[PDB]
Amino acid sequence: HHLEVLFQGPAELEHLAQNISKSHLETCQYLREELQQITWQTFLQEEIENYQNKQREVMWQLCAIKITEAIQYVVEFAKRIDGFMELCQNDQIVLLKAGSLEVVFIRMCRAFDSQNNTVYFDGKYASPDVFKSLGCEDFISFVFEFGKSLCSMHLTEDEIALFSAFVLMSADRSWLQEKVKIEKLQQKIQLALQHVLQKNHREDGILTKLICKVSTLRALCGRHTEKLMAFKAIYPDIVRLHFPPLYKELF
Ligand SMILES: CC(C)CCC[C@@H](C)[C@H]1CC[C@H]2[C@@H]3CC=C4C[C@@H](O)CC[C@]4(C)[C@H]3CC[C@]12C
Repeated sequence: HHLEVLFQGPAELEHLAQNISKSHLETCQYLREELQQITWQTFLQEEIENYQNKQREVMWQLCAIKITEAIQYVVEFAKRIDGFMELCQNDQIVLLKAGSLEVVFIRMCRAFDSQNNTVYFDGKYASPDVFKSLGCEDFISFVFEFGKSLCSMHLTEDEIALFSAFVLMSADRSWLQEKVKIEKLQQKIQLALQHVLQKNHREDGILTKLICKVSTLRALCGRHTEKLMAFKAIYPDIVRLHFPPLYKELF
């Protein structure tokens, strides 16, 4: 009893860390190790040429399909975050609309080869050149730069899990009803994230460097929306008839 009391604090942090870490583990398609083992499998020059030969709307539709697949996993992750299912549906939707793609871009660092500037896409590791047909060179550059930036931190799976849960449970999203409840949940997550970070590298104070990225994510995801809207303006029927419904619902 007395021992249990002496441990209650750190125990709680560890319990929350382990819970989120498990949820992350169980909602990623591949193990970190599996992705790392195949970074050499880049697209062949002919394959790259084939993607570049695709028409803008074709490449867009493909990217939307693949993003949506990743988002599905993120939705499963969200469902497992304690507190998330207790929120009103309105807030669950607001949080997912804003944060699902943020988590996708965080998860990207696991499937990103920083040394070679490539990302796991459609079966193999893709350089920026693979995405030329989108007509979004600056955005693609931004994505890969973010990949490199986040990779530079050498985040563990648990760190990614907790950081993902942190940006998802953001109390400052527009239009939230239960801001105070969400804020309290995020605070608890931040403490567990800090707990997990200084367990590996008390060499620095990277928590702030991590939270610094929070702003970049928002900008990156903001750009994605802006571009999707411009694309939709030009190809309304492609979006209506050929884009994944979940993607349309979210964005
Ligand atoms: C204008 C928009 C649609 C262009 C988006 C193009 C690129 C950046 C998108 C298309 C498909 C996306 C990938 C789809 C699936 C995954 C698997 C997930 O476990 C980590 C992120 C990762 C690897 C995504 C990273 C970003 C990605 C490669």
